[PDB]
Amino acid sequence: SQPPQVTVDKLKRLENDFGGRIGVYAIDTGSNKTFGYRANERFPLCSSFKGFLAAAVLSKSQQQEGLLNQRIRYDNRVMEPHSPVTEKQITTGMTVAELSAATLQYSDNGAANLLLEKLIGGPEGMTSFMRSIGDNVFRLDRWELELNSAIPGDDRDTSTPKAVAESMQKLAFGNVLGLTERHQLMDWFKGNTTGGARIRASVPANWVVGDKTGTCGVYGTANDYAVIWPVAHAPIVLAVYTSKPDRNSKHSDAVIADASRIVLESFNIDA
Ligand code: NA
Ligand code: NA
Ligand code: NA
Ligand code: NA
Ligand code: NA
Ligand code: NA
Ligand code: NA
Ligand code: NA
Ligand code: NA
Ligand code: NA
Ligand code: NA
Repeated sequence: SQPPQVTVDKLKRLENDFGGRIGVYAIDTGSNKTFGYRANERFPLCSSFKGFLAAAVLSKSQQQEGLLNQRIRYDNRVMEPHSPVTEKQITTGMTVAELSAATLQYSDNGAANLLLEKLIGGPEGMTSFMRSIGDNVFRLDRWELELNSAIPGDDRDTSTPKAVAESMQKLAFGNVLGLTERHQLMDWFKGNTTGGARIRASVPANWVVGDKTGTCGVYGTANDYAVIWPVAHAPIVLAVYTSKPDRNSKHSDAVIADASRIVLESFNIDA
């Protein structure tokens, strides 16, 4: 049993080298072993909320039959940066399921804002959904892209590593979504395209990982949260969030990967 103090000191050295703050929370879903470091401190969500937005859409669909196959047109809409899928499909519109997949797997901003506008009731509505699953920490205050400002000590558009991990655990393995909807959500996480250098980089290529990244573009602020399915072990839920004090500092994918490696080494997994 690696003493938790050992794990904490490895993370302190890592965040000192990085020049900022690293916050982590992990849960072993078989043993209920947990580990946290800065787990109750707030960090900006950046795009990480989009995974929960997809979940909010699936939840909504459980009380509105047919919702996922409905199409949303936006032919004369002003489109946001980092909207690769919705920019491409503007001539056709997209179904609610397609928007949800895009916002999670490609971090698509147009898709996020469209779903917040037309289905989820804005940042307020997103926040209310999280409250409805027992998350009293998450808060979405602003839309894309202004939510990326990541100002030191601004609690808007933040959560904590613990609350992110706990909410991921609730959605992946709990009671919020029915079986079909829960499978859909986790398949979307599994097919995420933006996380190859973050938590996925800390585990063997043959383990299965579902994740969603966040990158604010300022204040060295970036993150990842995931479910990890090791070979012959219960799944692990992990959240890793970072920040740096200078606005022009870049984040580091390597640092997120290394934080993930340190934390996972602390679970008794065959790798
Ligand atoms: Na110490
Ligand atoms: Na529901
Ligand atoms: Na459904
Ligand atoms: Na799709
Ligand atoms: Na709020
Ligand atoms: Na405001
Ligand atoms: Na849970
Ligand atoms: Na085993
Ligand atoms: Na499982
Ligand atoms: Na910080
Ligand atoms: Na400073």
